[PDB]
Amino acid sequence: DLRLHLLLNTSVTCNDGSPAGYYLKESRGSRRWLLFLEGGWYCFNRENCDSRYDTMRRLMSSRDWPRTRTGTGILSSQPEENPYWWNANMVFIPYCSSDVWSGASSKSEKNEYAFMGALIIQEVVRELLGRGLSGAKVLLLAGSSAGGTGVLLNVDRVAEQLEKLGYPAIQVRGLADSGWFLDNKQYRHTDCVDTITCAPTEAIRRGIRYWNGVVPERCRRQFQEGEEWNCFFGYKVYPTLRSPVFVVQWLFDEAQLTVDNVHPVQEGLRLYIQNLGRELRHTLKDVPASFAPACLSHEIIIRSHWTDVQVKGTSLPRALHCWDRSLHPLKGCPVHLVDSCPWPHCNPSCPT
Ligand SMILES: c1cc2c(cc1CNC[C@H]1CCCO1)OCO2
Ligand SMILES: c1cc2c(cc1CNC[C@H]1CCCO1)OCO2
Ligand SMILES: *[C@@H]1O[C@H](CO)[C@@H](O)[C@H](O)[C@H]1NC(C)=O
Repeated sequence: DLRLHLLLNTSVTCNDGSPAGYYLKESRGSRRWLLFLEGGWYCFNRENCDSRYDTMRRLMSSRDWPRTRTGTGILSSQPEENPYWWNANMVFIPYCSSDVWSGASSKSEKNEYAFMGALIIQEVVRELLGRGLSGAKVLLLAGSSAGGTGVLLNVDRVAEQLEKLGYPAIQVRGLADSGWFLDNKQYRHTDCVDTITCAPTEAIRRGIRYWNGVVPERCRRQFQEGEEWNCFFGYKVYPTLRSPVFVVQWLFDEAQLTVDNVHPVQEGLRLYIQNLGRELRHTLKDVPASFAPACLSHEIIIRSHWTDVQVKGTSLPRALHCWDRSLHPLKGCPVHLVDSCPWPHCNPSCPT
């Protein structure tokens, strides 16, 4: 069980002004720290945030959070469930900012909601340094779905923060799960007039203005004012990052298919699905630490059965261990694992 701590800095809040927080399980014999970012879509204007507050309120408020959470998958402390990092210090950061972890804006006379995702991460890191993170050797910032995109937006800022605070020896790394999306041609098209018809490029462009969203500085300098939405797409922001980042992405991600307006498959949709797999594989060709199986799924690293899927005979926990060794090619210990077969579930280890 990981135990809830609400932030001591009361100015760093969830959407409705309640304090943000983190769940922690310490491992006093370890200098490894895992900080995991929760996912769960986003909201980008007053009307769709109001709807989210009625039926997805745990993603906008700490008012109803439980005192404890059980660690699962990569957050499990049992080697049977977590062969990779079972002895690490474990941190789960709830997603209560609805901003893909990018926002830096308080609730005020002109803002009904606070969007503070980028500042929540910074304050969690700060308060953990007084609870043992000062003695760390490695801090892995991990996350799933919107939290995986959050890793890409924030990992270099965590590295800069620790350097400026006087801890240049802590090695900061990223693990982005199911947060590597394509701004591709959709299978059917709708102009952006409301929540469900607005493609991610248009929704994120509006969201950044609504959230006062923040992107990594080198990527911001490339795309410049008005074009910061480009940095929410992994294949565009990843080449600007300095920290080591491992990319986990299903080739036929269900959330990608949803935003592509895809749900007996005839030729047009067969060609569309096969081309998506090819394009995703192409964007990962020069990513040296990656795990990309040919399955229709979404998220993996905090699932209890995350040990089951394999690419070319190698599991995800093994690939992460091989990554650790490479950051001290390795015989029998690969770090780049991308399926080549062209249809969902052509890999027999795909989750059922
Ligand atoms: C009031 C103002 C709001 C809001 C929601 C509220 C309702 N009260 C929420 C409090 C009770 C428990 C912790 O926060 O959403 C944005 O502005
Ligand atoms: C998240 C973050 C993104 C993104 C796309 C997503 C996916 N969320 C939208 C889906 C969730 C469930 C139904 O619509 O584009 C780049 O940043
Ligand atoms: C609390 O957080 C805000 C927002 O980042 C920051 O400006 C302020 O300095 C923080 N206060 C303390 C005491 O850390």
